[PDB]
Amino acid sequence: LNDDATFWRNARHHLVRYGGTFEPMIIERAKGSFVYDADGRAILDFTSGQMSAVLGHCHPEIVSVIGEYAGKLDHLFSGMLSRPVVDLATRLANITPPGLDRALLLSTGAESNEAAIRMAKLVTGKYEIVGFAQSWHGMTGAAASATYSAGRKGVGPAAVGSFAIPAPFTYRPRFERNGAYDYLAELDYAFDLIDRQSSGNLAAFIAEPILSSGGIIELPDGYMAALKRKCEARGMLLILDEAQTGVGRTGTMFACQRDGVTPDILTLSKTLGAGLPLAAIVTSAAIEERAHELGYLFYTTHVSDPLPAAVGLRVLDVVQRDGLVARANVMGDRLRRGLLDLMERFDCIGDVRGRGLLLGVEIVKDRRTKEPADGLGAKITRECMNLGLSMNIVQLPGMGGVFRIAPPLTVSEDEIDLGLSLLGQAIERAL
Amino acid sequence: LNDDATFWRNARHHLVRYGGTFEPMIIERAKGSFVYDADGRAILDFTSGQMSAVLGHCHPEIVSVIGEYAGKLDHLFSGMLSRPVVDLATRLANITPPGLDRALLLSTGAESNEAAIRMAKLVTGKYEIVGFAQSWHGMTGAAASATYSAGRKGVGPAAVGSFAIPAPFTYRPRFERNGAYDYLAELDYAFDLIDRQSSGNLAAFIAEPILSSGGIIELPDGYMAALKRKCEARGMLLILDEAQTGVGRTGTMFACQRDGVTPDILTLSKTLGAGLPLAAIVTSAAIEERAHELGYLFYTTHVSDPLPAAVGLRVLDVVQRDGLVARANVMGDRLRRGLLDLMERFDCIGDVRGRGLLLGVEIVKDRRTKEPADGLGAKITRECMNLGLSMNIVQLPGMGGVFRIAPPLTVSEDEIDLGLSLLGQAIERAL
Amino acid sequence: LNDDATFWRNARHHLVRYGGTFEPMIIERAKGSFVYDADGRAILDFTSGQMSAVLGHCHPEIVSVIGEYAGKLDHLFSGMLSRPVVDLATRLANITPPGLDRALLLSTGAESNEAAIRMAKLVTGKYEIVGFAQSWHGMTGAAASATYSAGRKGVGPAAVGSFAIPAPFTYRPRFERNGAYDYLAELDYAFDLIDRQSSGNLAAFIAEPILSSGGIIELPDGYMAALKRKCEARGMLLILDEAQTGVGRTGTMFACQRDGVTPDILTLSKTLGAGLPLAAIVTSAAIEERAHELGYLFYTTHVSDPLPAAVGLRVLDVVQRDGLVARANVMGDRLRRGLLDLMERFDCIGDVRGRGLLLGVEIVKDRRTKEPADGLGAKITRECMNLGLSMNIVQLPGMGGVFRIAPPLTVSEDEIDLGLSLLGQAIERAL
Amino acid sequence: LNDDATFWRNARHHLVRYGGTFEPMIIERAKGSFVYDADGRAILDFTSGQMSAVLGHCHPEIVSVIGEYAGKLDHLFSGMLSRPVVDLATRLANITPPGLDRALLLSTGAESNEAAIRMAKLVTGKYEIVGFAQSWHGMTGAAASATYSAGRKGVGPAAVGSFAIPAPFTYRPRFERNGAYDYLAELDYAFDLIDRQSSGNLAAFIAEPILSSGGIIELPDGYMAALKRKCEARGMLLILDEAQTGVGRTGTMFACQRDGVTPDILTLSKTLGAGLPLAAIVTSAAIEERAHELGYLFYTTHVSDPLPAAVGLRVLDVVQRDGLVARANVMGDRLRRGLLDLMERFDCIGDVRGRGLLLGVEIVKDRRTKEPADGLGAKITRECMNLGLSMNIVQLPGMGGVFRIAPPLTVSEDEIDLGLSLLGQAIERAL
Ligand SMILES: *Cc1c(COP(=O)(O)O)cnc(C)c1O
Ligand SMILES: *Cc1c(COP(=O)(O)O)cnc(C)c1O
Ligand SMILES: *Cc1c(COP(=O)(O)O)cnc(C)c1O
Ligand SMILES: *Cc1c(COP(=O)(O)O)cnc(C)c1O
Ligand SMILES: [Rb+]
Ligand SMILES: [Rb+]
Ligand SMILES: [Rb+]
Ligand SMILES: [Rb+]
Ligand SMILES: [Rb+]
Ligand SMILES: [Rb+]
Ligand SMILES: [Rb+]
Ligand SMILES: [Rb+]
Repeated sequence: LNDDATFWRNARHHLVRYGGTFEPMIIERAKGSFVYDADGRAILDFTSGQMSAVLGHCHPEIVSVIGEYAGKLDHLFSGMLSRPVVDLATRLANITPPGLDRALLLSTGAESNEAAIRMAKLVTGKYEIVGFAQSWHGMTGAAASATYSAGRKGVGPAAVGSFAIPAPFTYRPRFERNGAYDYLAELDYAFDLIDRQSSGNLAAFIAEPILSSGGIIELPDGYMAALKRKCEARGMLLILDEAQTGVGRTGTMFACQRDGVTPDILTLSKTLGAGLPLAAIVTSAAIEERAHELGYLFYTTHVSDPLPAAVGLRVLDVVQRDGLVARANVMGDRLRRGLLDLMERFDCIGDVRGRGLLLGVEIVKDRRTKEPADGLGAKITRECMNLGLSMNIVQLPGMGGVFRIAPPLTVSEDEIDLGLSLLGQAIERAL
Repeated sequence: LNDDATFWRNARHHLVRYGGTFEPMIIERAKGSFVYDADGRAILDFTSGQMSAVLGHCHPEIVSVIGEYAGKLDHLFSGMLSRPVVDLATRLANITPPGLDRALLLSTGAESNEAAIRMAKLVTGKYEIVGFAQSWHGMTGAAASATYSAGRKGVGPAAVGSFAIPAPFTYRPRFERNGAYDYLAELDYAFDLIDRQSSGNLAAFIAEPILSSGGIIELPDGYMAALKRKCEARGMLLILDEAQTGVGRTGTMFACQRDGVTPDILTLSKTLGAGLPLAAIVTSAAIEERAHELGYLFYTTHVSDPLPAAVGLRVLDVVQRDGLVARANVMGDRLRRGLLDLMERFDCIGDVRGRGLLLGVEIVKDRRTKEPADGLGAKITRECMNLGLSMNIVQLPGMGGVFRIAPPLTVSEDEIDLGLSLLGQAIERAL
Repeated sequence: LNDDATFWRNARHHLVRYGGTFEPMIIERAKGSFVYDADGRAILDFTSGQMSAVLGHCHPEIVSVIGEYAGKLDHLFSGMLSRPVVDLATRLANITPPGLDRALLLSTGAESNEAAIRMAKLVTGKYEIVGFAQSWHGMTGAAASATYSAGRKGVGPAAVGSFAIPAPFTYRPRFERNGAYDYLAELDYAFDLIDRQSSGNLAAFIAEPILSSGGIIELPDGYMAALKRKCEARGMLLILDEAQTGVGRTGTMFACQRDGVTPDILTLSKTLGAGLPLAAIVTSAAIEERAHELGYLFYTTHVSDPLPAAVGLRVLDVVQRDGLVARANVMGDRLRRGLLDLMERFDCIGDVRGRGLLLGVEIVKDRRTKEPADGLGAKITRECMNLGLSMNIVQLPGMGGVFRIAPPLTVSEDEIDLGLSLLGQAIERAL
Repeated sequence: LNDDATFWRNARHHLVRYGGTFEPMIIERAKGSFVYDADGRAILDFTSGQMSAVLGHCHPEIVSVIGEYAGKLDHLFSGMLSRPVVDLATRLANITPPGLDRALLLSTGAESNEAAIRMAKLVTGKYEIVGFAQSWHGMTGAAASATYSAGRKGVGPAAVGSFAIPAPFTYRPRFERNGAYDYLAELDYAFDLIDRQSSGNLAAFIAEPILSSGGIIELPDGYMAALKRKCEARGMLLILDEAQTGVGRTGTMFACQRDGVTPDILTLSKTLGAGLPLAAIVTSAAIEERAHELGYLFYTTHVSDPLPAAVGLRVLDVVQRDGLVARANVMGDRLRRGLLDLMERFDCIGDVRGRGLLLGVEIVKDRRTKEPADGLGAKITRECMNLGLSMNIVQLPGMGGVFRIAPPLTVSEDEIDLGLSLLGQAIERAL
């Protein structure tokens, strides 16, 4: 049983609580799209873990690679270069758009956003950062100052020069220009305000192409392009955080490829590592050159470490061969349609959005009012669990709870249909 | 050859420069205390990589463990608990001193210091942090605000409430109380100043037991104890950063065990992972309880991930069995004596300090004046390389260049004597 | 002549330039609504100096009072109390609304706003201040951090916790709620944003009832009342800056009396001193009590100084007897109608707003587009001068230049008609 | 009686408490070196009010001048120039040292320091300010961030970039260089620390030549000169706050004349106004030129106002003719010797320091230990009052209470001897 009293004793006495609440089970092993409890029960992993397991759990190629390297090249002194590093950096250069040339290999998502934000502050000579009011960029220092979806209170003052703008949200429009939702004019209205408060030191803007934690909020048409143009006019860099969206998850290698807007700095994470701690920043030669002349510094213990780099190369080799970026669109369409059927069935589902395998279902009390369904989401989530479907819900102010759906890129037709079922039952039994 | 033009082409075109300068070689494989270039040449790794490879490179047990886990349990959703995590947390509870009860498993050194600093700001209700003027705590946001050895200019303003005090330095004493170096009175003098600038929100103090980047600066006798008492009187927490010192490196499990002063939060990193990206924070139940009631949040992608935790448990199992903490003292004494012989031989060596396998040699122009030897250090370092000894030098203002010596805990008698030789030759041929 | 070369020599060699540009004349003497140059030429003072000379220049009663006191009671030690001080404090208590009980007598406008902002930060235990994006609160430290109409760039970072919201502007509406300008919904939209960025330390809001520097922008109907309610809900104080509006200028003793919303702290200045350096803050006993228990401190050289207090009492005695608050409405209506006639005559006049003797004329290229008239304003201002009418124009982004009209409360029917003429001629001859 | 119950009622109900405690008396009139209560009792004003009444109270020339101007030229629009202003600016240029060329006329002490600090931040392009740990520069925003003697807690965070250094204190030496108090080495030690924390944006240093609030702490020999040199090396401006020291009070026009070190910006206040609200900043043409090109702005209601300027010119004309700067040295020597006699008599007096008519007596328990006399100071102060001597005591941490003695420059031989007596009696009757 998952009930092992010694286990839970030790967990209650020696683990620090960092947010949420531990599942009441012991994960014993994982494979593909499933995780197994102590009882042998398979739970269908519909969130790719913490939105990272792009190739699923324990993908045979990742196992080989970790193998070949653990006993060959593990960790090196920060100044020593090695093959996996140079190959990964190069590979990233070729698959990202033209304009993205040099990478820096690191460990976490927030570490990558910090490195990005520090290079832009160096390069520009300024320090003000702007982000969306429902963003998620990390727990560490600067990543946490541009984060607005959560953890903003009780921990002291934020970094100086921190500003936020509202994210364009179609589901629940708020800004209106002559009859309809004018997200571009909201953008201009927002920027006018920033401009009025800036002390003259705008340095960059970080943006998620799709706000994950913020409730799977997809940036509307023509938005990025217009955002990039606001940055251009002020001398600001545009950092795109593709931590949940890069590596095929939305039907393109990088979400920035859809819109056709290449950022100044692109940050990768979750999906790059496929479950491991790997991360990177990709930038243009021009910026890198400039950062180098001014003395840019981002030295860590794990920057350029063989193992991880080696893993990341494989992730990309697999994605490439197996053409998982296309699977993402196909499977992605399969999951979406089903979701919409569910919607036909139940009034609680108020919206289904996202792209490829990065979908979002917004639970609501009633479509007309579009009133948030208080605790119905927790029910659904509890029910899912009992049936063996691991989901995740995010809940923000003025919104209904949103389920984040992000199955592996390697999900099967069956697994998809399965989850779609469990989801149905859980919802049925929850009202 | 290490000369492979395609390699270097790609490295020159696609890598971001983050500090220092890449070695002009290609590391092909690593094992034990050596790294091998493209030519098959073995370079004796006298810095344990980036001061992490406590068990050396590719330690057979670490290879097994990475193996058993890559294909079993890799990465899980942040709320799911698993065995390696609970066992590691528990193990840490038992080996750290009484008073340290609950841990939080993470990925990097700076991530761990951030989590520590955020919990202290939560717990206390304040935000001012004090650190040494020659500290190294990380590149990320808050870790970078308490860092003073480097990267402090050109990247904007630091976090609000940042203060520093001078570290006690015996080698080059500066504060004098009636005839001699009064480090305790320096401490009091320093704290009076802080107290005069504080806005009334002192929350914590981060301190390295031995300042690594700051030139292997060991905190003198009775210092910690007195520091802890300054914190106690003001309501401040004491966070000890044992990133380079924990896990036996100085002859004790944790350096804090020597002085007999248990901190409020203890942070681990480099040596915990033994080369991998693992890190943690260890705290008292009382603080954890309190942080939990106030809503403490430190959610990342890799917090509580099977693989890494699993690795870390092994590191500690090995250390424990092979009694590497004692080897550290024995080998540690062997290296030290030799270093002192060198000192007899050459006038440039102005000081040899540190503890166990975490030694420091301070190059100087002449013992009397104790004048820093300008670029002689670079010579020595260049010469070492040619002979196959990988060393590392740090150079700060008002100091001579300091070689950081930190061979693996598994170093042999031979390897030690060998390095000691190469070191001699390199120094001989450099003047 | 005003041309005196020795004069201008000395002025060019020894005066620091602080903004704008010195008039090319020497004011030799002043009386009533006029100032006289070196040539004896009378210039009709249509701005009451720097919007302060509520009783005009050299009002016989102010001359007596300054007389009786200069040789009797001048300046005292900050702890010594005297009659003029206690009487002024009391008088202010009786004429301000119920709820405003205790005053603090000071010297300048920005000094008063600082004292207000520091008491609110003390009282609340927080530090975030919110103000309008086109506000003017002063040059000193905190007053300057809540100022947004100007001087915001090139002088370093602003105080931490500084935020701004757009002021409701009817002339050039920007926020739209279903067909029309919804200033209340703009308010809510604005506050949602603040709420999203706050670190949980909102302490107060400073607001001008009518934004003077911001282009005579009158806060629309039901606005204050709704603003006060936003503050109430968050635990924030409301500080009203009646520096240009208090003391009858808008047809009420205090502008806050119109709306019927009493602030938490009310700040007075310009009009209180009638040209001298006097200022004050008026607060509720409850807040004062509380500030006192927590150790509130605002000690200056001139706090509670006989002379000034004495002057201020007279200003108020005169206003009261001569019923200048009513004259303000009557004369105020006379000036307004004329202004509107002008408007009929010339297309450049795009709007005439304000209240009582605190009017604003917005120069524009053409009513339809409502395009700002580039430099036509400077013409008009130059022409006025030549004809002997002293005016003042403010020009902000996205607006046309606005003439601030604020003649003394003692202005005559004739003087008004006169100015109205000169104004006509100047405008006629300027296009 | 001073007891008038209506008075005290009104004072208890309508005055805001700003620090200290009101004297329990009603000052009815003042003249020369005395203030008179309601009972007609003359109290000898030994603090020149709030250290401002350099010519005493109600000096016949100041009365004429206030007279000639109140009914002639009072307050003008900020862009209009007038004679008293240009003459005052010029006069200041001629009497200050070579190198100080252009002035800006304002109202208060803290307003002047703000204007100074904002010009240095503009001119340099940086924002860090350094001051002494026992300084007093004002209550307003930036003046308050460089103030360290008091009001530093409970009102939120200070301005970013605020640092302090210890003031050189001979009475209670703390830094020691080989046997003795090495204030210059303290200076260097201090600056090394600043340098280690600076983010690379040091802009200026504000310093009082003699720390008044800090306990009449005179900057030791060769100090200023060395301070100025520390600023020179870093690109920092030196602002001297001569608010209590300028205008002859220490035996020179300006204290900076003693040391022979001309500052970059000199700030005047208290003594310039002689009791009124006048203040100014004096700077070099080079800085002014530069500030002007970059858009320097310091526009207030009272900048360049006839009345005050007019007063200030007279203050200086009187000082000049009556040769009060010399009287200051003569009377100054008379008061000092007497003080020292007192010292012979009573063991409580532990030190008598200062210069000219700006003296300080440090009450202590016993000369050997130099232990601060707890509440003996309050006794002495209470006793003085009863005898009719108005004194003032400041009390800081680690110090004994210090009496600030600063009689008018016009004090008579008799008045001096008188005070010296009362002082004796008060001290006698207090132990
Ligand atoms: C997960 C995530 C991060 C941070 O990654 P970590 O590994 O947790 O530091 C940053 N940004 C976004 C948008 C993320 O989704
Ligand atoms: C290496 C180090 C760190 C940071 O570890 P990273 O993995 O680089 O983030 C922090 N503190 C000390 C004292 C270190 O030596
Ligand atoms: C003029 C003014 C002030 C400042 O008064 P000063 O005497 O210049 O410091 C502050 N607020 C408003 C709204 C003003 O119009
Ligand atoms: C009194 C004083 C001030 C401030 O003058 P205020 O008129 O109170 O603003 C500033 N600095 C020093 C050194 C002072 O003594
Ligand atoms: Rb590395
Ligand atoms: Rb590219
Ligand atoms: Rb995890
Ligand atoms: Rb323990
Ligand atoms: Rb006073
Ligand atoms: Rb009232
Ligand atoms: Rb003026
Ligand atoms: Rb001069």
